Amino acid sequence: ASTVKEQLIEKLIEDDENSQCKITIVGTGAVGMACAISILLKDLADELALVDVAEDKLKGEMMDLQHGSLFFSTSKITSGKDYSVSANSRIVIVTAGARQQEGETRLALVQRNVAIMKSIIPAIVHYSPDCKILVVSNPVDILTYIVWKISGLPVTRVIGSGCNLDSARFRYLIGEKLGVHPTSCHGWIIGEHGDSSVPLWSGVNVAGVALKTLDPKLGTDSDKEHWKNIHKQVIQSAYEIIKLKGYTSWAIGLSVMDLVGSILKNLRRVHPVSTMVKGLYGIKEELFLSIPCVLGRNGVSDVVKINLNSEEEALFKKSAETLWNIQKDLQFLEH
Amino acid sequence: STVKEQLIEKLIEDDENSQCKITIVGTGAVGMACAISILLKDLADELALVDVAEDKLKGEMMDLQHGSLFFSTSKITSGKDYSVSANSRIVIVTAGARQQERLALVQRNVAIMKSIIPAIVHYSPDCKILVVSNPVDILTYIVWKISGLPVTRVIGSGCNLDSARFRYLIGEKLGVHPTSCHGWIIGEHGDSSVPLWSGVNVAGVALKTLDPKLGTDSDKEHWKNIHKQVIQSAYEIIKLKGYTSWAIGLSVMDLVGSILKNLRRVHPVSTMVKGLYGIKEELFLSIPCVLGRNGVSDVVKINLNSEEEALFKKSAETLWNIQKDL
Amino acid sequence: STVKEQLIEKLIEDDENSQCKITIVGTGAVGMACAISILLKDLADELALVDVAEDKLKGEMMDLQHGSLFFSTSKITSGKDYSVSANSRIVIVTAGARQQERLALVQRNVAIMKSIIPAIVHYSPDCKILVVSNPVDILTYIVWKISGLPVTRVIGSGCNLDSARFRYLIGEKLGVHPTSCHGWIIGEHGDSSVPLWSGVNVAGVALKTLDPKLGTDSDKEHWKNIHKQVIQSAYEIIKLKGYTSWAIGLSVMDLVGSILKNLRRVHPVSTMVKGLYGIKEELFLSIPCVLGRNGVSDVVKINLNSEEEALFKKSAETLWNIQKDL
Amino acid sequence: ASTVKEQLIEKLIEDDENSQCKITIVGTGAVGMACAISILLKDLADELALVDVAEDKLKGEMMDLQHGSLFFSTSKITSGKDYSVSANSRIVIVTAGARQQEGETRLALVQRNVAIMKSIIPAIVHYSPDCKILVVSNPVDILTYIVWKISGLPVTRVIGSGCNLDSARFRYLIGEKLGVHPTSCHGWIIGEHGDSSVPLWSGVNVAGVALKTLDPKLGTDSDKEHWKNIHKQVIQSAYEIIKLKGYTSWAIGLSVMDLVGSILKNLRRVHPVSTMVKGLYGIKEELFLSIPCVLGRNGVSDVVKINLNSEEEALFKKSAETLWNIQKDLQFLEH
Ligand SMILES: NC(=O)c1ccc[n+]([C@@H]2O[C@H](COP(=O)([O-])OP(=O)(O)OC[C@H]3O[C@@H](n4cnc5c(N)ncnc54)[C@H](O)[C@@H]3O)[C@@H](O)[C@H]2O)c1
Ligand SMILES: NC(=O)c1ccc[n+]([C@@H]2O[C@H](COP(=O)([O-])OP(=O)(O)OC[C@H]3O[C@@H](n4cnc5c(N)ncnc54)[C@H](O)[C@@H]3O)[C@@H](O)[C@H]2O)c1
Ligand SMILES: NC(=O)c1ccc[n+]([C@@H]2O[C@H](COP(=O)([O-])OP(=O)(O)OC[C@H]3O[C@@H](n4cnc5c(N)ncnc54)[C@H](O)[C@@H]3O)[C@@H](O)[C@H]2O)c1
Ligand SMILES: NC(=O)c1ccc[n+]([C@@H]2O[C@H](COP(=O)([O-])OP(=O)(O)OC[C@H]3O[C@@H](n4cnc5c(N)ncnc54)[C@H](O)[C@@H]3O)[C@@H](O)[C@H]2O)c1
Ligand SMILES: CCNC(=O)C(=O)O
Ligand SMILES: CCNC(=O)C(=O)O
Ligand SMILES: CCNC(=O)C(=O)O
Ligand SMILES: CCNC(=O)C(=O)O
Repeated sequence: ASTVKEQLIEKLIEDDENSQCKITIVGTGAVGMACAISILLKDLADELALVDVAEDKLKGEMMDLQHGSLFFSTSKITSGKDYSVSANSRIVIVTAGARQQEGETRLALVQRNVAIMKSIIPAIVHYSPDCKILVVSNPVDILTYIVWKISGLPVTRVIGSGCNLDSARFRYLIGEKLGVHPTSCHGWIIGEHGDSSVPLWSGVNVAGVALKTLDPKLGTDSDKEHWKNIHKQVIQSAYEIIKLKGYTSWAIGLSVMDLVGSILKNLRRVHPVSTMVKGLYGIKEELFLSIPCVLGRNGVSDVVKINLNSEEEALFKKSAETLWNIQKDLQFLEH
Repeated sequence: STVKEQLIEKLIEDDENSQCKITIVGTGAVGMACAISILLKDLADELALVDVAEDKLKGEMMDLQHGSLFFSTSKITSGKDYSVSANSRIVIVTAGARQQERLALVQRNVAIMKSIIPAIVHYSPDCKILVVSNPVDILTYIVWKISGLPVTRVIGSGCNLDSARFRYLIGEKLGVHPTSCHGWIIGEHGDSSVPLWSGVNVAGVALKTLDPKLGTDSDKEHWKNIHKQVIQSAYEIIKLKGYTSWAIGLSVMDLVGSILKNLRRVHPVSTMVKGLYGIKEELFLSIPCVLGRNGVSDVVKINLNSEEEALFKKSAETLWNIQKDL
Repeated sequence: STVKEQLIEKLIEDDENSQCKITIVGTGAVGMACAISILLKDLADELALVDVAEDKLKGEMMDLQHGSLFFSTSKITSGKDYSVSANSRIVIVTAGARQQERLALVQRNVAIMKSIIPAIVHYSPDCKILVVSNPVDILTYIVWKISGLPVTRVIGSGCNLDSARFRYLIGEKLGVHPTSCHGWIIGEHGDSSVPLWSGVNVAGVALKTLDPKLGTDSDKEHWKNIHKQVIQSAYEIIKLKGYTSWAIGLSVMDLVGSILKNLRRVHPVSTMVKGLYGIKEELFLSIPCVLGRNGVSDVVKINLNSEEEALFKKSAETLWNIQKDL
Repeated sequence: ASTVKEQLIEKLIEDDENSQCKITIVGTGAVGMACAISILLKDLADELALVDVAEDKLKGEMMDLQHGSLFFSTSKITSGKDYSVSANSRIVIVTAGARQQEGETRLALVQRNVAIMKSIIPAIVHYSPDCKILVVSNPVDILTYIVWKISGLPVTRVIGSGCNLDSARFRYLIGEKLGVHPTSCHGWIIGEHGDSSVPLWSGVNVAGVALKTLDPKLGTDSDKEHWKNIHKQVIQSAYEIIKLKGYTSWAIGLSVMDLVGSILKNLRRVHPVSTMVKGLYGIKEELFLSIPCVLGRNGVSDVVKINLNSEEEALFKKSAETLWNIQKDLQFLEH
């Protein structure tokens, strides 16, 4: 009855601070905050927690987000170097690490980001046992495997951002060619995210009309329309953005926001994300690559068995062998 | 081997543990107004509908499900048995007969609460119950005593809608969006609602500061008719259209959002006010409460002035004497 | 001096040039289902309602305006005179009697179009007209000839809703969200709709690839009953609830979004198909069109197979012979 | 009948490329793209055009946004150094320039950003004559004046982002103190954006309850609750974010997104933005400061006459004199 808060507000219950739709982002770099602002403007999280080892930059990014509290609906934004703020997250998004491509890349950086996951995954899983881990850092297909091993979590709950973006890039350029919104051009990229992704031209379609129906040479070099160069631009428009601005952040953030929605809302949408493919498309080793997956509140609940044709399945398996030896290429350093 | 078997390899058994479920009880005008508003704001992972009119309930539910491709709610269910309402975070009660705040009809809707509230709480023990049916301040009290739940988790839609009307009419008079015109209606949802001209303001400027007879009959601008309209707009609508659906659906959707997202926003909703403004009995009336994931976590203590407190305490007793008649 | 005069200094005269206005004609079940769906997706700066039922029209409009504080549309207006519909970018026609695709009732709704479409186009010369009333493929043609507008700017809601049902039922059978199950219904909105099992697919996998008798009576899985349901779901709903409102409102809101935001998405909507699939006369039927800020800017040329083309051309003639009867 | 597009799509009309809700952002730095991603995830624009003089960074930021096309609804994203892409914008957002505070700041940077506006405003106004210009670059109250003079546009159509963010910061910290969502704490900052802003404690309230009603010493030093230090933190939490992360981007972007919504949707909401205040609160010179303004499709249609008390009006007028001489401090360099 002396202070303003006491005079104006009668507390009836002690407020809960155990959110029930909570998101932690680990790594508040370009990709991390792109994820953050996108998750915030779509109101996909009750509480958003941020983790990083740059204690100063982490505190600054969090305050900047907080000062926008009036303009979105996430009611609690927190941060800290100790993973206790991670506690009881529905989804933990891992964005930490150096910037690099996949497949053909220097092991020093591949191993550096592997070291980062060894540091964080044990804690992340301790404080959020029932969470799904959504791996974004690159090489994404390899770190998702690494995380899954360290975490000891079910394979269904450890997911790589994979080719969700690749397919979005794919659908954007198809749309430009045809003059149609990407939401209406349908086309799938699978396998490795980045340099050696596999386009499945058999399925590229509009309104159910296979495009290779209209152009039997779609995706071959013989094609006089040069549709295959779309796939090469899918791959290299990424490289080009890095050249021109130095990194990629905006589209991946939207891609993560796409996946986070499907998981939390339990939509059971199909997305090309990285899951473990042993026992699928003739794969007999334990490795992670992108295939079409049904995504729900429990992570990957089902997967789609696209019947790959001989050319597609060959590249898929080649890429699978690539990652396999690189997964083997970290084990031999961790003697 | 089926298409599904050949197309889709099951990896885990999909859960029916909806982490953000909502049930609406009574799929009438107000019920499905709430339903569609909740659906287009993606505030629920699962939406369950319950009614005694089996045929209407199934038609409503199917009509909603056919629109699944245009919203994000993944599961819509219906049923006369309250098992389908299990594990809702919020149950919105809109069942009843169209009414106001004669007693034959008040008991008619009290009969309904006595038969639904037990099964509702049984299947969703941690839920919040948002009472919309009228008399809302009465039935919220009835529902609370039936449920045996904490007082902070039974909430009447109350004067959220009253205040939304109050601000719309203040906005038209001033030429400003209702969001930027602030004003409060508390007490009864209905004919004895209490306007707080004390705090009616734009940009922090108390309006009565600029016209000190604001809200009196003396007033030359006659702002007190905006309150008369707050009350008579509802009656007018009911004469012209037959009922009220859209605004109250929106008001419910507003409250549901503060609760589920635990925003801790202040809304004028019906809670039990024993201990405030010299209220000595157990009755529910709208006052400014802080809404979060547990319902009312805090209430605001507005120091009602000479005349405001009078009608609030009158508004209060009107109800208390309607309640005691069993 | 008033509160407004003392509070607010006018700097310019506020314009009534709504740059994103929408009119709904016919504030019935379907009319106001469209209305609330448009309002909660913030697709219109101004929403205008027109009807012959003055009293209902004013009650509906007021009930919407009282919710102004919960959505972003700044102005809601009504009126029996079509002047209030002036300068809409889209006019959605939902007026008429509940019907199907007897002729006494078809002429009944044609009587309506003849009396509204002239005033509509007069006041909104650059608008798109989205026809929802049934028979939709018929009335879209009627409206087009009355309006004198380009064919690309008169559009029937058509089989957007049909296809949304098609995908919902394919999704329940497979356990996948309707957005990820792709399938197309074209031709008549109603009983003679044509399913294109050719292109029904998930993740690009043609479903008939996995079960080559997909969509036949021979089929052991009996997928052809999902199409029967697409048609009979509507009838079922009408028997149980009395009418259909929510899904079609959502489908209209989907189309309105592609148009206003000029997204160039492909929807199966009713356009005039003279020249395609050997259609020789002027009739409207649903096929995949690209929707943008001018309505239909492009149409997709699906090479209908042996049997599909047959029923589409049959579906087509059914209508042409209903039209010629004045 | 040979190519896929010809075979699959029959063009009936030539597609329009004259958007009718278009936004140009000038300056694709931290603030510019924060604005961009926020405008995109709220679907406030049919078309979004980007302008900058860093041709490479501009091209990269635009492609990155484009690759997310599948996840939002803005159907055309464009960029270019030539202001023809600005053409027929409803709103042009100016985010270009060096980073600096207001009032007490080095003239070399104030003049540098003044030079930038001289370069762009003539073109911007040539290609979008009926547009509103929303000025974000700092010092914001001075550049908004500068822009308005150069543009020759009506005063109602040239708006500074001003204290919309300041008030959001203000409402966020009030909310923390009281444990209430900022949307429900109401409190206004006006005048200079940044170092010398004026808090109006007379109006700070919850549910219509003035807080100084409950604490007559609210906002004085004598206050045992030290509510005034909230205002000092409003001011210096900005400084602190710059120290910790190097700049501010996220909250201002959300603040601009707030204002863009009110303008395009013609909401007629009241926001504290910078308009020209000559003839208001005793001001007799031509200068720009933030007061509560009604914002609609035509810019500032009305303004609110808060009756400032003697202490408030004194600081408002002092700050007004500050900007006045600095507006005079650029004229004497532009001999
Ligand atoms: N999957 C995709 O499609 C995709 C797309 C773009 C980028 N990425 C990638 O993911 C990463 C992010 O790129 P950025 O541009 O955001 O990087 P960035 O340099 O901007 O910073 C990311 C953060 O990682 C943090 N970090 C390092 N060790 C940590 C630890 N032990 N705990 C917590 N945080 C730690 C750093 O402090 C740093 O702030 C890169 O590997 C990049 O290649 C992937
Ligand atoms: N608080 C407010 O601001 C506000 C505003 C408007 C209306 N309302 C009111 O709330 C209610 C809704 O009115 P309506 O317009 O929806 O009426 P309505 O007749 O259209 O439908 C209400 C439904 O309740 C159902 N019902 C009755 N007993 C039931 C039971 N035991 N279990 C399940 N369902 C049952 C009926 O089958 C009916 O469909 C009325 O009491 C009305 O006065 C309140
Ligand atoms: N295309 C589809 O997918 C689809 C789906 C469902 C229903 N519909 C249909 O569209 C219409 C809507 O049905 P409802 O359920 O809305 O019926 P309803 O009776 O509830 O209301 C329709 C309104 O039209 C009005 N009206 C009649 N003549 C008018 C005129 N000259 N000017 C203005 N208003 C006029 C009436 O006053 C009435 O309120 C029906 O024809 C129905 O069959 C189409
Ligand atoms: N009003 C507020 O509340 C507020 C808040 C934060 C920052 N800001 C400010 O606004 C600016 C943006 O800060 P940043 O962090 O985004 O800067 P930044 O360094 O990230 O880059 C902004 C862009 O300005 C561009 N530019 C320079 N000359 C140009 C010209 N002639 N035409 C087009 N573009 C040109 C540059 O190329 C640069 O990319 C700074 O002045 C900063 O202080 C204001
Ligand atoms: C740097 C690795 N990431 C990419 O190449 C991408 O943006 O897809
Ligand atoms: C049934 C009574 N309802 C009302 O008065 C209202 O809609 O506010
Ligand atoms: C009035 C007929 N309507 C329908 O069949 C439908 O709703 O699809
Ligand atoms: C650098 C100038 N801008 C600020 O201080 C702010 O973020 O308000």
